[PDB]
Amino acid sequence: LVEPLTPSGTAPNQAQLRILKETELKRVKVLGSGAFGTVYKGIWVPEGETVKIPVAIKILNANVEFMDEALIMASMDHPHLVRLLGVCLSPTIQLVTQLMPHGCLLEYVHEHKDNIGSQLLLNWCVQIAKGMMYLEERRLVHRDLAARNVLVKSPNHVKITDFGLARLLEGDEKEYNADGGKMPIKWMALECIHYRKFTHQSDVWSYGVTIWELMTFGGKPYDGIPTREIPDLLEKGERLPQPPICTIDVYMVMVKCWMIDADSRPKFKELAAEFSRMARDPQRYLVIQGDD
Ligand SMILES: CCc1cc2ncnc(Nc3ccc(OCc4cccc(F)c4)c(Cl)c3)c2s1
Repeated sequence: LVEPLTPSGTAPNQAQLRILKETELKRVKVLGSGAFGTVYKGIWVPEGETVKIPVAIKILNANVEFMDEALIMASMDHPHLVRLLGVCLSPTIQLVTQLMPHGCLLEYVHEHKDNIGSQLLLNWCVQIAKGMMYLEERRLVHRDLAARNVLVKSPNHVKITDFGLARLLEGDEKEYNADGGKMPIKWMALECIHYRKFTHQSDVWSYGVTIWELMTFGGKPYDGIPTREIPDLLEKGERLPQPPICTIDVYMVMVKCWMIDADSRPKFKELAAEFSRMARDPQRYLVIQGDD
C-alpha cells in the first residue's frame, strides 16, 4: 500500500554532515584532553580540494546513538554555538569542527585580564545565554556548561561547544554508580549531584558558575574545597562569593541561578534580556579600573 499522509509544518532539516576519509585530516598538536576525549589542532584538506581548513578534531576513548547525536551537533545553526563540520569513522569515530583561533574563553580571560572591560564581559554573558536559549528551544540540555567549553572566535564573538557528548558518554540512568559522573561537580546543579536530573534549569545553574568564572577573570569555583564536600556545603546554603568587580545587580543574577528550586531559577530568555540591558550601560554594572 501507500503510507497514510499526516503533515506537520516542521521545516526539513537540510543540515549537511560530511563523512571524511581518515587521510583528509592531519593533526598538528594537542589542544586538550579529559573525560570527553582528546582535542587536536589540525588541518582538513577536503576531497579533491586544495584549501587547508583549520580544524579541531576530537577522538573519544552505541554507534547508533552516536550517529544520532552527530545529527543534532551538525544541525546547530546559531552564531554562539559551534557546528559539526564532519565525522571521520576510522580508525575510531572522530569529530571535526572549525578551529577557533582565539581558543578557549577560560584561558582567554586569564591571559587578557588586564585588558578586558565591562562591555566585553557583559556581552559574553548575552551570547552564551542566547546560544543556550537556542539549545533549550530544541529541547537540548548541555549538561557540561563551563567557561572551559566556551571558545573565542574573535574577542567580540564567543561560541558554546561540547553539547550532547556528556549524555552520549554517560547516559540517562537516574542512579549514579561508584564511578559517579563525568562532569565536574563544582559546575553541577545540586539536584544533579544526587541523581541524574538534567534539565534546562540545571544548565542555568552551570551558566551562573560559568559567568562567575568570567567576572573573576578565570577564577576557580570553590577553590581548594575538595569535591566530596560540595554537596553538603550547597545544602547548607553555601554559594560562590561576590566577585570584586560585580555590582550587587550582577551578583544577584548569579545567585538566582543557584536557587535550590530549579523552577525558581531565571530562564535563559530572562538571562539574555537582563545582561542585554546591562550591556547598554556596562559601567553601571561592572566596576573595572581603567574601564573608561
Ligand atoms: C582550547 C582551544 C580550542 C579551540 C577550539 N576550536 C574548536 N573546537 C575546539 N574543541 C572541540 C570541542 C568539542 C568537539 O567535538 C564535540 C562537539 C560537540 C558539539 C558540537 C560540535 F561541533 C562538536 C570538537 Cl571536534 C572540538 C577547540 S578547543
